[PDB]
Amino acid sequence: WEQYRDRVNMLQQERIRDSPLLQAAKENDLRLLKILLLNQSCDFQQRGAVGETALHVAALYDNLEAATLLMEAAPELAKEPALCEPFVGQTALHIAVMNQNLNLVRALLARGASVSARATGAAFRRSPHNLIYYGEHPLSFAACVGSEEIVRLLIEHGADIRAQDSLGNTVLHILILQPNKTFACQMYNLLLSYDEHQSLELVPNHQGLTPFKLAGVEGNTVMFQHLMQKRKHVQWTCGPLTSTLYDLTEIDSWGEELSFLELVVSSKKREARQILEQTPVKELVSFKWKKYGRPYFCVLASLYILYMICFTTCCIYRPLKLRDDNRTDPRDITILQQKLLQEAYVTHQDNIRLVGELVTVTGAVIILLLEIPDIFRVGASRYFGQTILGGPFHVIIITYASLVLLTMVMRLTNMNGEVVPLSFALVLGWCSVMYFARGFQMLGPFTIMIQKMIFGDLMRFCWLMAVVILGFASAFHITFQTEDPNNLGEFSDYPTALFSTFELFLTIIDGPANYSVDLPFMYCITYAAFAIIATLLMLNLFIAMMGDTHWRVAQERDELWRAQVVATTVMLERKMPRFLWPRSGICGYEYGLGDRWFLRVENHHD
Amino acid sequence: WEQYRDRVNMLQQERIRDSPLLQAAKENDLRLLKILLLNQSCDFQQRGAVGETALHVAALYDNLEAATLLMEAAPELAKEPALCEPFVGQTALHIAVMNQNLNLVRALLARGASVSARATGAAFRRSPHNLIYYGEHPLSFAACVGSEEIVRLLIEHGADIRAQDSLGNTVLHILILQPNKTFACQMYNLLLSYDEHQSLELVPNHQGLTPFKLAGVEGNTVMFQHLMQKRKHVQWTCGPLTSTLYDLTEIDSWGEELSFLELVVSSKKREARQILEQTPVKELVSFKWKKYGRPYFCVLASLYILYMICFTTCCIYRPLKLRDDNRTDPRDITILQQKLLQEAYVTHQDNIRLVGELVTVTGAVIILLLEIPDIFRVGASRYFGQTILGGPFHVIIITYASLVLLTMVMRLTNMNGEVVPLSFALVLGWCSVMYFARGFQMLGPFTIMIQKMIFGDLMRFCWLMAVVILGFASAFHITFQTEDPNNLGEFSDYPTALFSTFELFLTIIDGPANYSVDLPFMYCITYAAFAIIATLLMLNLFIAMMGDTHWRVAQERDELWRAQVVATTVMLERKMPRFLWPRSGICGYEYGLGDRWFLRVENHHD
Repeated sequence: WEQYRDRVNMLQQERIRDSPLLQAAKENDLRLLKILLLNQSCDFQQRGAVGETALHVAALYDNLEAATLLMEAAPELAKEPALCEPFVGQTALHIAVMNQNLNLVRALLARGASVSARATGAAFRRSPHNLIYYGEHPLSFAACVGSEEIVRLLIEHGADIRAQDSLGNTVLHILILQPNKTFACQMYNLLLSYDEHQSLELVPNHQGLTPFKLAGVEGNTVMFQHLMQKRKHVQWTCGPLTSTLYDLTEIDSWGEELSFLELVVSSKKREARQILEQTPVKELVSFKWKKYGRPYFCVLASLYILYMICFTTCCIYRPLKLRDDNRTDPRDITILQQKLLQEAYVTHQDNIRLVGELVTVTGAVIILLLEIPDIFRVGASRYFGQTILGGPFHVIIITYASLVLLTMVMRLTNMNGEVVPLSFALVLGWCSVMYFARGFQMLGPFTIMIQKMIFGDLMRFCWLMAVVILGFASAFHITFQTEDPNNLGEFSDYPTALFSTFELFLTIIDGPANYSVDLPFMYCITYAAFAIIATLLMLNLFIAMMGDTHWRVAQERDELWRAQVVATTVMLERKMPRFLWPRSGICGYEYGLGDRWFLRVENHHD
Repeated sequence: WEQYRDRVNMLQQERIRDSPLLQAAKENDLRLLKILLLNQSCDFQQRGAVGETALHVAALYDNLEAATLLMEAAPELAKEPALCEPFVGQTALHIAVMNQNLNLVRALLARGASVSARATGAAFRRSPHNLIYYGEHPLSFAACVGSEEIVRLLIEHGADIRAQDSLGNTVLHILILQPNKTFACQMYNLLLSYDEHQSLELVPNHQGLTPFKLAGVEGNTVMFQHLMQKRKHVQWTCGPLTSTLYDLTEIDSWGEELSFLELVVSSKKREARQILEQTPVKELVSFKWKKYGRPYFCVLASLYILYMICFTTCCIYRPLKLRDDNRTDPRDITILQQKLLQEAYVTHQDNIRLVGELVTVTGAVIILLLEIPDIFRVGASRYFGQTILGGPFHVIIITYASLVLLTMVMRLTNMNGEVVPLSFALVLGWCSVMYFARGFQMLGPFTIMIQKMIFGDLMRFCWLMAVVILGFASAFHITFQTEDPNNLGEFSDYPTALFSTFELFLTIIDGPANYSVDLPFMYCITYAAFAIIATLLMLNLFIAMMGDTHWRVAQERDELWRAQVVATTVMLERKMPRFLWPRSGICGYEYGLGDRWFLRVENHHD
């Protein structure tokens, strides 16, 4: 894993220093190389621990002259890769081009090594174990290290540009994946300069992503504006303001089932939610949200609110009747029970309840057919994970629909205890209305601040809170086991002691003090300790830390809501029919440009 | 102490100005020195108040010509130290080298004073009274003042480097203790340049610290990185990333009973918790914590949680029986008493309680044998002081174990009132579960946030709060001494008035308002004053004060938890057996480097 690389690197260094040829290639001592290399006793074809040649060692430590002597000693020697597990296809050309040694690449290609060497090594993988992902080809290595002249020399000697390595990446896919994008613009332009006849910008991965879509997924906004310098047309400039015409061929993506915007808004990266703020995308999703996204989202919110008002008033009236058996036990105070299904629906008002039951079952099943293909369309961690797609809202919507269908099963089969899934369904369903709060600037950042504090501060407070409740509830229950439960009914046995200590943590119920009887002194001492620790400190320390993280996380949740309205926009027009959602953008067929469906913006630059 | 130095300095200045020779050496008047010292009536061997020579006075005020004039008049004055209490061995060479007077040191060593002068004076001590700790030798003075050429002159005239003063420090120990580390790197290299055959880097103090260990203790991260430049080996570089090989001979410290990391994490200094974030230490303690520290810490947390669930369960079920005597006193609610040991264990369920009581007794004694050698291993203020080592958690763990054994003594000897050590043991034991919250990023900084508010803001609020409770409880008790206790049972006598005013401070219990009777008006007036002052202002000012403290202290508790996980890691593998904890790092014996047990890192610098 991580110590296997350490072990194989130490074996590599040990096999370098044990061999005289490999250590002499490392040390760049030319005369001792001449002494051991003029004799025929030494073996030119000699492996290291990773299967490396001594030429790989000489290219590893920037030894130009040692590489020239082992090249003139054997001209076949450059055409040999390492053949062990970390470097399955690494050649001396790859090591020579990663170090940006021009004369070594010149002499090594003069000897005639393959430029199409395809290194299927574990170190050259897109993995968290590896520090870089520079490629599996020498041209990908040359572009990712940032050298123009070595790229031109590699194109001059073979090395076709359309070379797809593992995970489907070409060199244009993998220029975007690198950081430090200052020199990557000119490298992208240089590699598009030799692309002269399908184009190279449209080849997909094994994931299926376009380099445009890979720039959208990875959040590389510098490559995104570099791609939109070449996908825009400036219509006119009139003094301080200009009008220009962007192309929505690759952003809107009509014919493709996996659109660009869905791959942007459902990425695992911390960025790519700031690429929605860029000049082609911001105006498009603003027009798409204000023209159609906000009115259909508001009428969907109103329909869901009216449906769950109907479900709530369908919960308020229930088939409840008087208990047939009288109560023979004190402390038992139930007077009504759930009546049977044979006596449930006989009146007109029970028929008005029954049609509301049919409405809420129909609503639950159309929720399930809306959501379960969305569960199966993406990953399960991809659907329930991000708050951008409303993942916690998705799982409570799924839980609410399953609890309503469980209530349907319990009603028809006449099982008692319907109040427990009805109350769970009421809480989770009315908290599912909070999903529709993202469409408003007033309610959206507030709602995701609530969910992000639920994930961050609420759990970390509730662990230590449950620690304090467990300890002080154990003390409160063992202070009154010797005492009368009829004077203080709280802390009578351990579950109500735990619940009572939980309520006195939050200062909800009153402090237990029956002043007409003699309470224990140790209850006063440990209640003073509980009041200093829990009520005085822990609640106010919770307020202090959540304000302290509120002022830090406020900007992040503002831009998170700004990405969330885009995710809400592109969640629609996939589920809704296309006669509700016309194709956004100015159509180019009416003006003779060839059905590319452009979008015009006007900006004031002076 | 501090005014004794003022007194001896004023006596020194008075004895300078009273003597004509000392004042003439101070004033640098050469001619008046020639008339006074050409005559034989004056005394060359003449003391000040601190036993100083007039040559010491001439060296004190950078008087070169006067000092050389007393050299040519009397050459024996250079070989003479001050012999009084603040300067027991200070010579003219020490004063000459602290002022960086090169020609004065040249002339004074040309006359032949000792370079091995060893000043056992109170001013040259590592003490808070003294401003600097420059040494007790002239070469330590030359190193700490930062002059290369006087160091080379002192090596040129005697003055071996291996000279240990009081506290066992050599020169390389004492370069690290100085601030302003810009010039101390080249001074360190210059003093290692003449170290050519045990090495000078390995001589300890009287405390036993290595200079590497002294840099680890003092938090001198500049000297730490300078030392790790010279104990590392760069294995290779390949383009943007390089792999290098640090040595863990002095960091891991196998054979030594006082390890480097324990001396780092258990220091009194505010820094050296930032020296754990350096390049060889961060990867080592991260591998040590993720590979072994987190799983055994999690299973220790689970074992402690299950043990104290067992202890809580043995607390809930107790040998309790009905009272033999009936209640002849109202306000008394005691219905049960704890039964005798002869009748305590006769059922099956009492045997299940008894085996769990044996489990918690053996748990308490293995807590005591784990903790009491850790109390005796370090200082008692060292063990219970820092929150890095979990000192408050250590003292509440000690108190919990002693209370459980006290409960064992009270159970066997049948003393009443077991609810007092059982309730304190339950509260302190379940709050000792918070010690295991430091192993998680979600719970650790929150837990030490709680302890830092307990030490800082809770005590400073509770002093002023207990002042308000005392005053308003005195007012509330003297507003209702003339009134009926049966209508308001609170404020009946003074302890329940104090407790009731304590609860009304925290807004836990309701405001005392019996609306069916005529309450006094002055209770309403002083309750309005109490509600404005305590409930409205003081509680919310406590919220505001810990918010204002939290935004300043959040970064400090982040790095405090980052040091705390290292202290948790190195607390383990000393207590746990070595078959649970293998030796961390890449072993050098398998690769022929001489069992130095290195550690390899790979870093991306470009």
